Amino acid sequence: STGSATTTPIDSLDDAYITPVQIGTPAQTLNLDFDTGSSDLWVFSSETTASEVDGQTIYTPSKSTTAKLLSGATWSISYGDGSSSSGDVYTDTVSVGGLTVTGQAVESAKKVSSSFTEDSTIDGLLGLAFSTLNTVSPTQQKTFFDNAKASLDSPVFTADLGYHAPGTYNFGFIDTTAYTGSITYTAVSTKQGFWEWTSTGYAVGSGTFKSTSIDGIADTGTTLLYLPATVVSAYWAQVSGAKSSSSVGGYVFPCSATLPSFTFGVGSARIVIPGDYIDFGPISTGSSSCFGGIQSSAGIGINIFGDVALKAAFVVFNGATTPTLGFASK
Ligand SMILES: N#Cc1c(N)n[nH]c1N1CCCC1
Ligand SMILES: N#Cc1c(N)n[nH]c1N1CCCC1
Repeated sequence: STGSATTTPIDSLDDAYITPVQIGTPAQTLNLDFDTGSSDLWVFSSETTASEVDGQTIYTPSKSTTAKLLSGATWSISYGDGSSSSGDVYTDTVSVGGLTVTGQAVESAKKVSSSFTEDSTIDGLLGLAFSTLNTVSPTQQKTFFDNAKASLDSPVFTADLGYHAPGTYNFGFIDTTAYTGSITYTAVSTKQGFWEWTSTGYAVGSGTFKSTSIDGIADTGTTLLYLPATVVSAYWAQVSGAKSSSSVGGYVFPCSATLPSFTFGVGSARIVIPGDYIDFGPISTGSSSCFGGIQSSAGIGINIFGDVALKAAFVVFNGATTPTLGFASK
C-alpha cells in the first residue's frame, strides 16, 4: 500500500504545517502537525478541558463505531520548547492520504498547554520519530508509520515541505518526479529515538564550504534551523545590523536586509537554503526588526534541522531494518 497527503503551512511564515488525517468511523478529519521529532499521535477531543479548546476541530470517540478505550493507558508529553499535553488513549482506524491503519493508538487530550490552545489551526500531532519515544503508559504504543510499515510497498515516508506553499507527505514510495538530481543517503542513529544524522558541513552565501561534522535531528515539528553557536555567528556576521537579542530570544536583523543563503552538507552533496527562507518577519507587528530562521542550539542540547532546512529538500525517512535519511535538491 501507499498513501499521499498534502501538507499546508498554517500561516504566512510557515510556522508549522498541517496535514488532514481521517480518524474513526465515520471519518472525523483533523488537521495534524506531522512531527518527525516526536512519537505520539494525540488530538484535541471531546475530553479536552473546555477552556483549553479555542477553535480546534475535536475527535469525539463516542461517535466512532471503531473506537475502543485502551484500558488503563495514559500519556503525558513535555516538548523541548516547554509545551505539553496529556490524557487517555483510544485505538481507532486512522487514514492518511488513502493509507489506513487499524488499531492505531489515538491519544486523546484532557489537558493542553496554552501554546496549543492558542493555535486554532492545529488539531493535534502525528509523531513520526521512533516508537521508543512514545509516552503511553503502562504499555508503550507504536507510531502510525511503525504500524503501517509492514503493509507499505517500501518501508519509507518522504517529506516535501513547501516554502510559503503546500507540499506533500508520501508513505510507501519515493516520487521520482518530486526532486532534481539524485538522493544522497546518510546514516541515522536511533539511540535517542530521533532521525539523528551528521551533516558534513556548511557554507554561508557564496562563501567557501567548511567541512565539519554537525550531528543533529531531522525534525519536521520544529520551525527553525538550530545549529552550533559558531556556525550561527558566522551566518549572521554576513548580515549588516544583525545581532543576538536576549530580550527577543535570538538573532534578529533589519527587515531591510537581503539575507544570504545557507548551505548544509549531506555526504558529498549540498542542500542550499535560499536567504528568503531564513526570514521570519517582524518580531512584532509593524517592527523593522525581523526574526532570523537560523538560531543557536546552545541552550537546547541538540542541533535541529527543522522546517527551514527540510523545506529546501526532498527528504526520505527510510525505516528499513537499518534506518537512513536521504536528501535531494528540488
Ligand atoms: N519542542 C519541540 C518539538 C520538537 N523538537 N519537535 N516537535 C516539537 N513540537 C513542539 C510542539 C509540537 C511539536
Ligand atoms: N550583536 C550580537 C551578537 C551576539 N550577542 N552574539 N553574536 C552576535 N553576532 C554574531 C555575528 C553578528 C552579531
